[PDB]
Amino acid sequence: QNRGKFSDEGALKNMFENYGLISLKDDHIEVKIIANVFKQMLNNHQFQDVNNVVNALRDKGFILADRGRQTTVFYHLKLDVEFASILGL
Amino acid sequence: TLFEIGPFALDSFGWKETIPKVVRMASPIIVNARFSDPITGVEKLIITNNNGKKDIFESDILTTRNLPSLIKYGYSINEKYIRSLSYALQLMRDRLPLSELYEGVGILETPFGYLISLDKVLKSIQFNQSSPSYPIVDSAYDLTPKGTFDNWFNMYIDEVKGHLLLELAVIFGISALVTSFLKHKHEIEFAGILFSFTGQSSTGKSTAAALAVSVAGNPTKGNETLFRSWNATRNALEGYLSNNYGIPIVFDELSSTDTTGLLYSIAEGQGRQTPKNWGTSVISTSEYSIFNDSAQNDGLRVRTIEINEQFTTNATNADNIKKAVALNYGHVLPLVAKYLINREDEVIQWFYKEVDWFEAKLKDETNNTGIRMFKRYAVITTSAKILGRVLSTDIDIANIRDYFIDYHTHTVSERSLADKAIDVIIQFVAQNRGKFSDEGALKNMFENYGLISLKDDHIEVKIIANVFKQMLNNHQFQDVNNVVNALRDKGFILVFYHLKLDVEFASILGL
Amino acid sequence: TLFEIGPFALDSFGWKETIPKVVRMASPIIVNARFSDPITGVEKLIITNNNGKKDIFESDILTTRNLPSLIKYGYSINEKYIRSLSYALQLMRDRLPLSELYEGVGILETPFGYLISLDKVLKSIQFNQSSPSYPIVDSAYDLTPKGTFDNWFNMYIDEVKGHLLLELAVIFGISALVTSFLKHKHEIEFAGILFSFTGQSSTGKSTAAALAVSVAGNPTKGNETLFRSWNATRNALEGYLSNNYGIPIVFDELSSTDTTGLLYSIAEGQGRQTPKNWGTSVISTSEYSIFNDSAQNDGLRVRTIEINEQFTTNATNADNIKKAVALNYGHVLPLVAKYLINREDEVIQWFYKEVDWFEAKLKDETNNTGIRMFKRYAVITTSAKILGRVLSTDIDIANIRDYFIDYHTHTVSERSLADKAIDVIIQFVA
Ligand SMILES: Nc1ncnc2c1ncn2[C@@H]1O[C@H](COP(=O)(O)OP(=O)(O)NP(=O)(O)O)[C@@H](O)[C@H]1O
Ligand SMILES: Nc1ncnc2c1ncn2[C@@H]1O[C@H](COP(=O)(O)OP(=O)(O)NP(=O)(O)O)[C@@H](O)[C@H]1O
Ligand SMILES: [Mg+2]
Ligand SMILES: [Mg+2]
Repeated sequence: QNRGKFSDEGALKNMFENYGLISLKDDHIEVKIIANVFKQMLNNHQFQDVNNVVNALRDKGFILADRGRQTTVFYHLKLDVEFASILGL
Repeated sequence: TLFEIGPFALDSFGWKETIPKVVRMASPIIVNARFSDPITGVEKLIITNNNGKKDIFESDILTTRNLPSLIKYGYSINEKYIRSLSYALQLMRDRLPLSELYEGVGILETPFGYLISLDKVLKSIQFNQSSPSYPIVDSAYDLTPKGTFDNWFNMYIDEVKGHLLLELAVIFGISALVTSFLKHKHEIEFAGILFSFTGQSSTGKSTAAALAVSVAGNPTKGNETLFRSWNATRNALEGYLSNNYGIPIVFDELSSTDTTGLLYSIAEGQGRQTPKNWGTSVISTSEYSIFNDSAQNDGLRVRTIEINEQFTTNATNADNIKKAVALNYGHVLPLVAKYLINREDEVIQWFYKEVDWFEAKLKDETNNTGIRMFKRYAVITTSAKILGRVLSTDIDIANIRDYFIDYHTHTVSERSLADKAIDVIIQFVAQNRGKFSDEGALKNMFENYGLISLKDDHIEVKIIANVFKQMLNNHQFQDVNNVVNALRDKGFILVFYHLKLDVEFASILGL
Repeated sequence: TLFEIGPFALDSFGWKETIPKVVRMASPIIVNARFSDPITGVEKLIITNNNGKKDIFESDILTTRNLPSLIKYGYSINEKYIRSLSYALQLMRDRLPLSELYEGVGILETPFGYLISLDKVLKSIQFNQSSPSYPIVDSAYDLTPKGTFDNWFNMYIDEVKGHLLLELAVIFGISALVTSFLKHKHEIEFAGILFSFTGQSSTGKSTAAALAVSVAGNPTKGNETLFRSWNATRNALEGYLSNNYGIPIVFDELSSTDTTGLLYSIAEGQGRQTPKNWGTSVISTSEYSIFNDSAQNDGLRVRTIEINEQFTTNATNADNIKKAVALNYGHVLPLVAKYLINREDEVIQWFYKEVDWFEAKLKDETNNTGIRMFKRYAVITTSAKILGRVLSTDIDIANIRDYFIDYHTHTVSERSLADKAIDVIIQFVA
C-alpha cells in the first residue's frame, strides 16, 4: 500500500515521507522499515505491544538474527521473493 | 453472673433488670473493648456474645434508635426495655479502659514500636516489651492458611527450585513485607515496588503471579483474596490496597481494565480526597507492556520493574503450580514475619551487604535514576536470602544478583531521556528527510523542518525549535527543557537546535 | 458538684435530676464555650468531659433528636431523660458568655489585631492587649512537633547549610507565614507564591519539598500532613488549603494529577461557588514544567517561581534529609512566628531594605510585570534573614539576592509577550 515511500537505491529520497528501503534479494526481499513507522503501523492495526510481535516475528525468521533494532534505526524484514513483480522490483 | 451495675445484670443467659419483678432484656451482649479516633473523636466498640462472635461498631450502636439493629447480627432484644438496655451497655463500656485500634495488614506503625499484622498478629521485641495490653487489629483480608506448608514446599522443590524466574516470583511476594519493614526502619525511603509480569500469552504469568501471593494468602479469584483483576474503578483498586503495608496483591490482565498516573499512584501509598494510604508491592500481568501508552518519564521506569520472560517451562509446570497454590497457601510469610522480628539487625546488615555489592558492581552509573535502583535490587536479593533460610533450601544468590545486573545494563538506555530522545530524532530526520535542505536555504515549498549538513565525523542537523517541540509531544515526552538539557549533557546539542548525529548515517540520508 | 440549676445537677460522676427521688441521666457532659456565626446565625459549642475531651458541635446537638448521638463520641446518656438532659445543657450554655471562634492556620485576622495559629496559638502584642478572652481556634492540621529541634538543626548543618537551593527550600517554607504576615500589614498585596520544583527524576525535589515543610509539621505521607499529592479533584485540593494563611504544603508529582486555570487559583485564595479562602505558599514537584500546557500569559509567570535545578548534591544527601525530617519536624516555624510577633517593625524595615535593594539593582526593567517580581524576591530574602537569626546560623544573603537577580535576568524574555512572540514568528516564517 505504501510502496511509494520505500526507496530502492539505498537512500531515503522520498521528498514527502519515508518509511524505509526495499531491495530484491536472492529468494527473499529485504524490506528495511523505520522503527517508529513500524510501531505506528502496529498500533493502527490494533496490535498493542511491539516487542511481542517483533520476537514472535524473529522466531519464524521474519526479522533476522542480530541485524536490526530488536527486543533485547530500521527493522530488517525478509519477505517472500515472488512478491517482487507487484512490488515493482 | 458475668456483669452487674445498679439494677442491671448480665449472666450467661442474658441481660436483666430488677424492680419492685425481674425481667429479661436481651441475649448475652458483651462489650470487650472501646477505641477513640483522635481527629474524628468518634468512638468504636467490640461487641460480642459467649459463642465467640466478634464485630466492631461505632458507639452510636448503643443509642435506642440503633441498638435493635444488633438483631441483624444475631442477638436477641426485647424492645420494651431498649432504653435501659442502651444505658446498661453504655455503663459497661464506661468501666472499660481506652484501647487503641490499629487497622491494616503488613507492618503496622505503633508509638510503642511496630506490629506485623497477617492473619494472627505478630508483636515485635520493641512492642512486646513496651505495651501493657493485647493489641487489637482489623484483619483486613482472608490470609487464613489452607492445606499444608509441606505441600506448598513440595511443589516448590518440584516445580520452582532451579527456575530463576519462578523463584523471583516467590521472592517478590515476601519482599513486600521485607521492603515495608526496611522503610519502617528508614533504611530505604521507597515503600514498595510495582512488579509487572508481561510477555506473550500462555507463559505462566498469571501462574507465577499466584505463586507469588500464595506466600500469605488465597491466590485464587474469590471473595477476599490476593488474586484480582484490573476490572474496576480507581476508586476500588486503591480501595482494596488501603491499609496494606506488606501483603502482595495481583492485578491480572490489563486488557480487562493512558496509564501514566496510575503507575505512579501504586509506588506511593497515596489515595484520593482522609486518604487511603498503603505501602506494599503489587504484581501486574499483561500481554502488553505498562510503559506502553505511558509518558516517556524516568520516574516511571524507576518505581517499576517489568519482567518480559517466560516463567514456566512447560504447560504442565504451570498447571501443576496453579493447583498446588489453590489448595495450599499462607504458610511462608508468617515465617518471614517471625524471621524479620527475631533477626532484625541481621537482616539490616544483610541488606547493607547487598546494597554495597550492587553499588560496587555498578560504579559506572552516573545517571541518578540508575543509582536509585540499587537499593531496590538489594531488597530483592536480601528477600531471597530470607526465603532461603526460611524454607531451609539452597537458593543461588549469584544468579539473582547477576539477573539484575543484567536487567540494569539492558535498561540503562531507558532511564536516560537523552538516549530515548536522540532515538526518535534520528528516525524523525530519516522519515522526514524530505523537509531538511542541504544548501543552507529552507527551500521546501510545502514545509521546512530544518537544514542538514555532512560534517567531519558528524552530521549537523539544524532543526526548527517548534518542530522539535511538536515531535516530542507526539512521542509522549512531556517537557522540552528536560530533553534538551539531557541531550546537551552527552554532547548531542532563536530558531534551531543544533544536533550532531553519527556520521555513517550519511549514506541513507543522501548526504 | 460542678454545676446546678433547678433540679438538674452536674457532679464529677455525671448529670442528675430530682423530684418529689434522684436519678442519674448522663455521663459528665460540659459546655465550655459557644460561638455565633454572623451571616449564618448558627451557634456552635465546645462539648467536653472531665478527661480533656474536646469537640465542636453545632448547637442543634442539644435537641432531643440529636443529643443521643453524643454516645458516638464516648459519652453516656439515659434516654429515659433526654428531654430534661437537653434542657439542662441548654440552661448551662445560657450562663456562658458569647465567645468568638477564629478558624484556620497561619495568620488569623481579628478585630483586636492578629493571631498566629500553628499547633499552639500565639497572641500578638496588639491582640494580647485589647480583648478579655482566651482565643479559641480550630487547629486545622497536625503540625505537632516530633523529635527534637536539635536533630533537625544537625541535619541542617550537615546536609543543608552551604547549599543554596536546599537553603531556599527552608526559606520558602517559612516564607509562607512571612509573606502572609506582610500582606496582613499591607506591605505587599499578593498573599503568597506558588513554588514549583522541576527538573529530571531523582534530583532531590520531593526531598527539598519535605525539607521545606518540616518547618511547620509532618513532611511525610499520612493522615493530616503537609506532604500531599495532586491525586484528587480540584474540589479537595482547594479544600485542604481552606483557612490556611501561612503553612506551606506540598503537592507531589503532577504526573499523578492544560493547567493555566489551576495555577492562578493557587496564587489567589479563591475557591469555587461560600468559598474556601486561603493565602499561603505551596510547593509543587514534577518531572515536567507547569508552564508546559499553559497559556502564553505574563500574569502566569509572575505569581509562580519555578526552580529547574538539582537540589541535593548526591544520593545520600537526599536520603539523610528525608530521614531527618520524617523523624524531626515542626520546630522552626514556631520560632519564626515568635520572631514576627516580637520584632514586627524590625522585619518590616528589613523588608523595605530588601525591596529598595532589588529596585536599585534592577532599575532598567521597564516591563511592568518584571517590577512586580521585586517585592516577591524581597519577601524571600527577608525570610532568609529571619531564618538566619532564628537558627542562630550564618546564611549568605548575598548569594540568595544574586541567585534571584540571576533568576530575573534569565527569565526576562519570558515576561515579555513580544520576545516570546517574535520567537514563534521567526520559526513560523522559516
Ligand atoms: N510454559 C508454557 N508452555 C506452554 N503452555 C503454557 C506454558 N505456561 C502456561 N501454559 C498454558 O497456558 C495456560 C494458562 O497459563 P497462564 O499462567 O495463565 O499464562 P498466561 O500468560 O497468564 N495466559 P494469558 O493470561 O492469556 O496471558 C496453562 O493452563 C497452559 O495450558
Ligand atoms: N542528587 C542526587 N543524585 C543522585 N541520586 C539522587 C539524588 N537525589 C536523590 N537521588 C535518588 O533519588 C531518590 C529519591 O529522589 P527524590 O528526592 O524523590 O527526587 P525526585 O525528583 O522527587 N525523584 P522523582 O519523583 O522521580 O522526580 C533517593 O533515594 C536517591 O536514590
Ligand atoms: Mg493470565
Ligand atoms: Mg519525587
